[PDB]
Amino acid sequence: WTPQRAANRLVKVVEAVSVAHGIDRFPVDVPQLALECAHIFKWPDPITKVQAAAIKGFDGALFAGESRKEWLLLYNDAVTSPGRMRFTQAHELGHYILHRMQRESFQCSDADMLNWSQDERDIEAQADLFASYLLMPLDDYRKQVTTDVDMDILGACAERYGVSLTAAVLKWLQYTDEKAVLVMSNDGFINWAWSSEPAARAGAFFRTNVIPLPEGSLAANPEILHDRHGTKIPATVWFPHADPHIPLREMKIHAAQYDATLSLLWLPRSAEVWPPRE
Ligand SMILES: [Zn+2]
Repeated sequence: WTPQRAANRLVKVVEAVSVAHGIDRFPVDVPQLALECAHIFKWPDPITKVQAAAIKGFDGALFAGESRKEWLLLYNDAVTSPGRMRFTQAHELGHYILHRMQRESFQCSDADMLNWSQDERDIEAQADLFASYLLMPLDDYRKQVTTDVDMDILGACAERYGVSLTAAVLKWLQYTDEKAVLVMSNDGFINWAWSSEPAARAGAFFRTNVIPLPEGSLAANPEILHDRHGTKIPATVWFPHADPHIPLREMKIHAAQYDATLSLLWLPRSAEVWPPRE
C-alpha cells in the first residue's frame, strides 16, 4: 500500500458511512476508521483501542500488543488542539496501514507531524502524506481555494477539515501552481520552511540550522501581530537574488496551535530567485 492508495480507499469509506448516517463527511472521524481499519483492509490484527492521554515528549503512538495480535493508538490531548489531535490520529493510522510490519511500535513528535515531504523512505513524511490525503481529499479541498489565497481562506479550510492552520497551508502548498513558501519561526528565528513545487523549482526554498528572520520582514517585527491578506514588499527582502523590482506578498499570523509565527510568502508566477550562474 501507498499513502495515496490507502487514503483513497478510506475516503470512500468516509463517504459511504457519512451518507448512511446522514451526516457531514468532514471533519473525518479518525477513531471510527482506525477501529474498522483491519476489516477494511482484510487483516487479522486490528487497532482495538484509540485512547487520549497526556503525553510528554511526543504527540502520538502506535503500540503492538502481546504477540502483535492487536494495536493501541495513543494520542496526546494535553496542551494541544482538536486539529492537532485529528492529524496525529490519522498519522498513526498511516503507520498502521503502511509501516507496521517494520517495527513493534511508533512514537511520533510534533516535528514528525510537520515533516511533510515526498521522500518515500521517510516513514514520518509518508504517514503525514497519508494523513493529508485522508483528512483533506484534494477533490474537495480544491473547491475551497478558488479566486484568492490568504490566511482567512486557509483558516476556513482548517476549520472545515478539522486540522491545524499549518496543516491546511501545507496541503495548499502540496498542490498549488502558485509560487509560495511557508516559514514557521519562534522568537525571531526560522525553524521550518516549506515551498510549493513551483517555488522550489524557482529556487525559493530554505533548508533548515536556526537562522534569523530578515530584518525588514513583517515577520521580524514583534509589533505586527498579524497580516492575514499580505503586504506587498520587495522579494529581495526574503530572496536576495530576485530581480530588484519583483514584489512579494508577506502574510503573518500567530499559530496558536503551535505557539509560533507563520509567514506565508507569495511570489509572482514568473519569479526566479536562483543565484547567478558563476
Ligand atoms: Zn510517525
